[PDB]
Amino acid sequence: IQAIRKKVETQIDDLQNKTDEIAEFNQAKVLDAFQENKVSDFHFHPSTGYGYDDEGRDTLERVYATVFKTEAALVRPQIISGTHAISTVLFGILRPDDELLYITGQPYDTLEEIVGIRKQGQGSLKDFHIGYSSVPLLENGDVDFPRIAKKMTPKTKMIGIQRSRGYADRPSFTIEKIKEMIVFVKNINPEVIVFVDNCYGEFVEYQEPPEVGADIIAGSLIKNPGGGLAKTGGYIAGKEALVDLCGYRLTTPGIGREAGASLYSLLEMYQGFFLAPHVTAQAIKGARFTAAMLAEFGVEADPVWDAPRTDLIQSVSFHEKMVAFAQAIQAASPVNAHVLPIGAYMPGYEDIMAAGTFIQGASLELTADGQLYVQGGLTYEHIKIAVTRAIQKI
Amino acid sequence: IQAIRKKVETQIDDLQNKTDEIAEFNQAKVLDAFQENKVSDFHFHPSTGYGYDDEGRDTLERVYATVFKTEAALVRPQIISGTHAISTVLFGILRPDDELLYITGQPYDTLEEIVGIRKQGQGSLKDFHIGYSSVPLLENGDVDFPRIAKKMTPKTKMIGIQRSRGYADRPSFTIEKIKEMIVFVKNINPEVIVFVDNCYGEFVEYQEPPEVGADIIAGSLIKNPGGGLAKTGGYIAGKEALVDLCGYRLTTPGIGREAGASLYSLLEMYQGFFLAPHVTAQAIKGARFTAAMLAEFGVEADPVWDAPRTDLIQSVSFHNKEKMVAFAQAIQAASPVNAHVLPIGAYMPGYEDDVIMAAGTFIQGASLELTADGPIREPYQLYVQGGLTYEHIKIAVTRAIQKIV
Amino acid sequence: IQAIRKKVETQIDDLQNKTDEIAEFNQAKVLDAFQENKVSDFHFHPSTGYGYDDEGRDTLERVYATVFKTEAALVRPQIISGTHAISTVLFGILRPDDELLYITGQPYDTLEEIVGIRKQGQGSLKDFHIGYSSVPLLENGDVDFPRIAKKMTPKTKMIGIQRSRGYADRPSFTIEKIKEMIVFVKNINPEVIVFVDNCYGEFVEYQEPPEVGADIIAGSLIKNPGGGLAKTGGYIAGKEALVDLCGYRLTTPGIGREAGASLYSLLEMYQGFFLAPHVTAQAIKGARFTAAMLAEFGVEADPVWDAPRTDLIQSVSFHEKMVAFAQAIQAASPVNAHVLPIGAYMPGYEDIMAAGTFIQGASLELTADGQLYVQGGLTYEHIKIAVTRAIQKI
Amino acid sequence: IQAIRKKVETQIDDLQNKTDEIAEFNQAKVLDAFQENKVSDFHFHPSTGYGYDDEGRDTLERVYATVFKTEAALVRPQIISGTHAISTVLFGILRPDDELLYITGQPYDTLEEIVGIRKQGQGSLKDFHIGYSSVPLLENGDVDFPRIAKKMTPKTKMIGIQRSRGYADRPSFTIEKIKEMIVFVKNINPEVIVFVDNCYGEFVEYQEPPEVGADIIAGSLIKNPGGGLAKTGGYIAGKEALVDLCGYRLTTPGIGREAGASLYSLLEMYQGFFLAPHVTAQAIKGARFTAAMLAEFGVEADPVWDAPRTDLIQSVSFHNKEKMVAFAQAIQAASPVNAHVLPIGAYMPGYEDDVIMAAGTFIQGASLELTADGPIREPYQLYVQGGLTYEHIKIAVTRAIQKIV
Repeated sequence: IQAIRKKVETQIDDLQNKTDEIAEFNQAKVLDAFQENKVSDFHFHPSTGYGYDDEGRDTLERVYATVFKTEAALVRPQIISGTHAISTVLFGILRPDDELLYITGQPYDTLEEIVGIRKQGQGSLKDFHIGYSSVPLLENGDVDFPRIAKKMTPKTKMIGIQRSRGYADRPSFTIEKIKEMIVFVKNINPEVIVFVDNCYGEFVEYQEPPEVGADIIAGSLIKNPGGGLAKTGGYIAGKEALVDLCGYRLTTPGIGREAGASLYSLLEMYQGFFLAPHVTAQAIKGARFTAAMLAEFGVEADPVWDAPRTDLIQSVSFHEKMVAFAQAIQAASPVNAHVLPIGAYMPGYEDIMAAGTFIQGASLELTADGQLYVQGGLTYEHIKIAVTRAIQKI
Repeated sequence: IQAIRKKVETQIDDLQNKTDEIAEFNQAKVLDAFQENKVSDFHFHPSTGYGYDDEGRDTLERVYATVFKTEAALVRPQIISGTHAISTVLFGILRPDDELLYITGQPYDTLEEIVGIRKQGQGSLKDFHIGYSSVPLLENGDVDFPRIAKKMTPKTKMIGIQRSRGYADRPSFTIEKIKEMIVFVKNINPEVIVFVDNCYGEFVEYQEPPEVGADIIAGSLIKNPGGGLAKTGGYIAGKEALVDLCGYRLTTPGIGREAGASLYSLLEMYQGFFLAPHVTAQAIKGARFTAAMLAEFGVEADPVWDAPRTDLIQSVSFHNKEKMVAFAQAIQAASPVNAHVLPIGAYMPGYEDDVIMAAGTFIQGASLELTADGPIREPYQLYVQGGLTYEHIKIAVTRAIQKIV
Repeated sequence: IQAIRKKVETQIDDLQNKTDEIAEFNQAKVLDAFQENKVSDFHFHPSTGYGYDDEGRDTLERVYATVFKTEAALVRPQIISGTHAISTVLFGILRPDDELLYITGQPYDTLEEIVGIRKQGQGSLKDFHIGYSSVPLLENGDVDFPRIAKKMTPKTKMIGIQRSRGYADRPSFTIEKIKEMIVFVKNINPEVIVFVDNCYGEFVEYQEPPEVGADIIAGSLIKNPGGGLAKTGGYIAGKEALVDLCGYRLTTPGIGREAGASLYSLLEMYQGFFLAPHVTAQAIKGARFTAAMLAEFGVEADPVWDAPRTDLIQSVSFHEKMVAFAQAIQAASPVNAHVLPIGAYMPGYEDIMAAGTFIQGASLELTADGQLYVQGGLTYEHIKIAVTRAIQKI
Repeated sequence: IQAIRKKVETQIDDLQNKTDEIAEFNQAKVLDAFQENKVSDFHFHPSTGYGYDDEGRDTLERVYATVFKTEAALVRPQIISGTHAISTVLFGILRPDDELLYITGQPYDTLEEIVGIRKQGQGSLKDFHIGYSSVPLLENGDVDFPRIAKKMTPKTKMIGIQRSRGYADRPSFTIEKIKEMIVFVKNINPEVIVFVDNCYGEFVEYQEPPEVGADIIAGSLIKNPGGGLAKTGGYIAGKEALVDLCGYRLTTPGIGREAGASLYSLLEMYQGFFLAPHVTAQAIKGARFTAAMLAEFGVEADPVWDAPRTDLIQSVSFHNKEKMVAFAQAIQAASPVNAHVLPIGAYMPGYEDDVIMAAGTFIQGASLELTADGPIREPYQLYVQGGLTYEHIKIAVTRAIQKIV
């Protein structure tokens, strides 16, 4: 009903305005990154073959490095997903006898395969004699500092930090919480490399992990940083020598990041990055609206409408009952709205994905998969319409 | 200053909210047009060669027709600009001895060569013995209804209506005003064809001209309906019989709109149209912000922040050349592309005065993106409009003000 | 059988070598056109929006103008076919009360609609008070000079000449024959504009029509000049003022040829044009092979294996009997070889098209439509394989 | 002179005909692989995002697998060069404590950093405790069979075979020679994996290495199999189990080859592969023409015009720096792109001597197109090879000869 919406929208308005203040601040950050890097229409021209001397590619990378406050970045179609970006960081820096310690609990399913927990013999970190372990989180979702200290050894080269919750039933970690865990691990071993899986958190806060001490980060271009325009990809941002090592893994030793034809992907990647702060804000404002609206009809939601926000994720715990709502999201989507989803094989996961989008699997666009994790939306308007209609079914 | 912004943003907030209500209504309209036409990822596939049976292309046109409430539409990368879409409408429908009557005064100057009022032998309406004349507007900007009646004759096949003011010193015409003039010309001749140049007006109001009686409309995809994503293009929407004639002009007679490969443009056109209501709202909210901000520093704004809105146009008159040029430059300096390439007064072919143009955009000449331009002459009126995000506009305009205040 | 092929290939070899001499000469013509125009990788960059100052587009046009020996050219995706290019020439130059006289008989069907013979009221030349008539050919296929003289009036602004036969049962006109008719009409009225529909004839001979006196020519990019790489389009080449008039028709008066975004079509158009002489040669050598092979099994063919060649067209008069051969060509094609064609609606024609190609409707690729008109083939090898298999069925 | 050309072209004509017989056989092989896999225009459609269930991509790979007579293949724009395809094969299959043995002598220098013989800590085979060594060739260029037997051990998981000579002073290895060495290593260990770097050898002979026993091969799409149309890419073909491991290395473990959007590259890859046998023949016929022409003017050619051919490589040794540099320049001057940008001896990272490179091509670094390069030092050997048409090669080489004779 309209009445409820006037009530709910009035209620969340001061928090929507704060989100718009962050949006403006992050629009300026990015706008100034383009200015500092002298972005020109010349930087959108395609490169072919080996891709040597592609200034457009190099300049996009420098723009990302400036926004994320890192010395360098790798932003390319050659990186095919968020997972491939993350995996490029792990094999790029880790060597036989090194250990990787995930301090934020067990990471999202697909990493289980990359590290070697599942799918042994396929070229995982274990297959190359690189160790891995994770530190379970406490009952309330905080990290376990004394156990973290106990599991760091002289062979611990890297500390992994997953910012966003994914499907975990724990809260996503805010920048401040990440800073706290970074100060802790660096106190114990100042030479340990801190890596943050940053997916879904780009532009949600004023800061990103490198400025609070992360050495290297990675993420997906079909989420926040793509602005809904990047057709594929991932990014890596961090210290120069670490990005160089990622590049030798992405291509080959000797060559590295100097090669890789950009083809026709530059314009959209630049434009998308420029739009990212604003589109991320739409997703966050829609998340708050969704959280608030679902709460009105009794549905459990997490984070609640007035909770701190660090990423795009919004869960809505029905705990079948949800079927009419996830399918309802697809039905309020622009693409394949008539193709009602169901449970099926999702490559890299052992276990109803609403994905009526312009780009296959992109999730900065309105999506719903599950307690349905209902995130994204390129416009605040689309999210309000879709959620209002989905609720009006359930 | 941030304090002045606090005042202006709170002052204009009720109207920014009204704009967002329109954006949601227009987002739903488009979202439901996609769903009615069963848009699938199958419709983004490229076509090569002749482009026959390109379902993606034909579906996009049906989506446009549904949103605009017309029987048909022609939306193609082959239409190279808004002007090319309008000219296609004019030559597609008009034949020797027919007369076209523009009732909203003299149209934007590039239609001059198309109708035959400037240059000779280039293949204008005059070269093909098609007549043209415009009815001047009354001193306050309203149409002159008695003269409209006087100038309509049995040879009048088409009535032209330019919605947006462009550079003309007159208010843009709201849907309500456009409905008024449609009712008037239809009462004189129910079979006269009414055409509305709809550029910059798309999604600014709840309605478009066809639903208030317009027979056919045209526009540019590098403005409102492109959503900032369309790289080129134009659209034509209206009665099927008329759209078919437009198609024979755009390609050739016989074949018409059945032909035309889409190549790689479908995705951006669909996505751009879906984002159009929202992006248009950003442009409108930034215009109101520019109008209210500039008024606080004693600079004349037209339209004023609380005026009704039907298109994206927004000007500020500085009455000082140095301030106009510095503001324009400051807009370029606050744009994402070529921000380091500051404009100056340049010679424009055909005009006696220099023009200044801030256009640091992703797409060349695209105007749903933030731009600033105007002729260097009294009253030193700069058109500061467009913007893909309300954020970019606020940042750019706040900085531009800091340069000249 | 292999034996027959050794016999037939030996027989046509001196004529295949002559075709390769023309190919080399035309490869040099084009190579030197690129050199004279300083073609650089900079000329392949995409333009967006209005397309103003697109040097890549302008340079491609100048390269075509140099190859065809004309002052200027219009080569763009904005021209959607050979017919649209031809029609742009007719409406571009003709005005009310002018007459167009086709001296090579009735042109290909679709032009009937453009001129106004069929489809009246759709914006044809007649609808804009431009007259048209054609001069029938003599029983043997030669033009009728005394009748041509009789039908030229003081209102005749343009003389149309269709080089290729199309579906007509007459021979295609060689450059020499075209020169003869040009000298004749210019003797009668030196101010008459000569226009040649040049489709299928590009690079088949040492010369093109402008060098023998044609004022303006037009053709299709999905035939000879595209090299099999152009995804769509047409071209117009001729005197500067005439090309300017074509441009005002293609876009609008005032603007003209200075506008029209190139998007991603430049690289393929350049590369295709560079490959055109060589690919055209493959098509001609395959035509000769086909003509020779069909004659071995008694099938009437025209032109015969040893006839003069001016275009890619090869007819093979069975006069049902042909069904197993046109469908046989599709079945020896790389794309949709399993989709056996049949008779159906061909937009712009009132009356079994084999079109298993990379580009929809492209005919520099091996195609067969009908007396089956069997032309094209991007490689001489493909044509030999396809024809040998098609014959082995019939 | 035209007279010398008359002599050379008639002299080499029987062999040019042999090359064309191979081209027709190879054109039929590919044409039948398209037909076996039911290639439709549906397979050229772009995929975005994750690229899951991209039938166009999966079908192209099946087409490659059919042509190469392997169980599977990986052909992707994500493979950025031939070197990247080979490295993907090496890291995809090798694990700590395994040893790779190159039996055709020291491979092309960029594999040095990949195996760990140059540079440290970049993530080479050595950094992951994978062993490597090469068996030098006998003085005449044949492989050293006794040493091959000696160096193979229980740790030897893979045998490397570089078909093309590259810049090495030794003949390229024909399919027949490659079969000989495969039989030899398989007789020592039937389970040893045989890998063949197949670059420049595609469609030059009737067979490829897998059908003579090679377990897996790799190459570059900007060489032979690209047909001059592929803008970037690499391919890997071989046993399914091995191709799967390569896929996990190229993307990530678990996911592997199921992921990777094709974007806009499918059409050119299919069309390029279809044209590959024919374009390769142009390159081979031009090489023979260059070899015979240069021999007539007293310039040493290697290979000679009547030598067997297994790859596109062709060199001419001038024994004079000025002639080598002028010839190379003349090749640039006779190329379609950047013909006005003449090369000179340049510094190449890692090498002590200057290198000269004529590369006026449509695609950057593409070598199925006509190029000319070599180190500036005795015996002043220039590699003049590739060419999309036999016509371009004849024109360019005839002109280059006129500059130095």
